[PDB]
Amino acid sequence: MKSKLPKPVQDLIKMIFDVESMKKAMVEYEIDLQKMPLGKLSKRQIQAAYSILSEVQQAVSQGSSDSQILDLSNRFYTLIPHDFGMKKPPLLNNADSVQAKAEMLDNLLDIEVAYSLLRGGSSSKDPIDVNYEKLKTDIKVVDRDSEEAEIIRKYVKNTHATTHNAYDLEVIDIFKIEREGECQRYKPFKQLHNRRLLWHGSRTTNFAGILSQGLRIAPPEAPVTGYMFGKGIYFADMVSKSANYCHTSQGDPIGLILLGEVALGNMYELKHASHISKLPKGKHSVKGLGKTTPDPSANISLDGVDVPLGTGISSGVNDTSLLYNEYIVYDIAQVNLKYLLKLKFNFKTAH
Ligand SMILES: Oc1nc(-c2ccc(C(F)(F)F)cc2)nc2c1CSCC2
Repeated sequence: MKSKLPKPVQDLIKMIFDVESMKKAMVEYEIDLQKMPLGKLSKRQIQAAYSILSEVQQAVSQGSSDSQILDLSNRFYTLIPHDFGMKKPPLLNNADSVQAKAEMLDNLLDIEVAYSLLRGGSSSKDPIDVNYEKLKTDIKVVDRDSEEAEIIRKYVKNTHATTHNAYDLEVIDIFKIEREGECQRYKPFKQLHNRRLLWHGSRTTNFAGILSQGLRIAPPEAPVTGYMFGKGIYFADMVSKSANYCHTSQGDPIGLILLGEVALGNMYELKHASHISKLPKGKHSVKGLGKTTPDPSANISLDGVDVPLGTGISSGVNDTSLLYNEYIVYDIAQVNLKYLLKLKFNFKTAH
């Protein structure tokens, strides 16, 4: 039965559930699709690989022998078979190598979730309607000329800096999203002070799982050292910072970005990386202090939530490894997803 969903909603389902995009990502990661096809991927496979990366991180830091490190590296590549052609598999003997593999396993996890979702379940109704229902998310189109659309376009326009200006962002569609059960889950944290409407950028191959299971934290098996501020949910107050996580190109210039209401409370303000396991007593989030911050005078309050749509101005900071701020929560319930944007990247050089 022909779908009654708006074309921009239909086209979003087609995007996030594309199997060719999924396989394209695995190939980019240099995974052997003969030994490890899409359907062979398991949660237990990725969790076991995470455990080996933590074993590697421990081995390196506890002064293990090169043979022990190589054996561990070989175990990883046995579990997630890669195809390097003439090249040899990169030795997982340093922290950078494990951060690369942790990032990959993060992205593979959502690909497993998308494909398992897509292949699972049940006829006589459009497969787009079937797949919209699987997301357990109400996806509404926000009108181009609405007040909220004007606020979101101002947020994108003003929070787009010159350092990242190797592209221009063009907002194609704005979706008002609400995941089944997320409001009730967030209610205890709706109480907390310092709630902000922040950005979360991710690969398009990650949004089926993001809409289905929400924004998650890396599992306990994952190395805490494989993430800058530990295993939490990362956000940005400047669209350009998050837009760099959209993994777009000349070939595919369309990305997906999120606007989430994040209950931050007391922020553990830091200038340099910290591998947070447990947050300090009295703190509810981390604020990675950046050199540039949106103008605090220009802050707006859409639905009681602070929208830091201020134009990029310099902050006090001074001794920091961050150009732009970042916010991190360590409870998946501290996030309430509000909007999903479909962005066009108009790539061009600028000096
Ligand atoms: O907006 C952002 N998104 C992500 C982000 C992208 C992909 C993934 C995943 F590993 F693929 F699940 C996780 C987090 N990270 C950051 C920011 C803005 S603050 C800097 C870090």
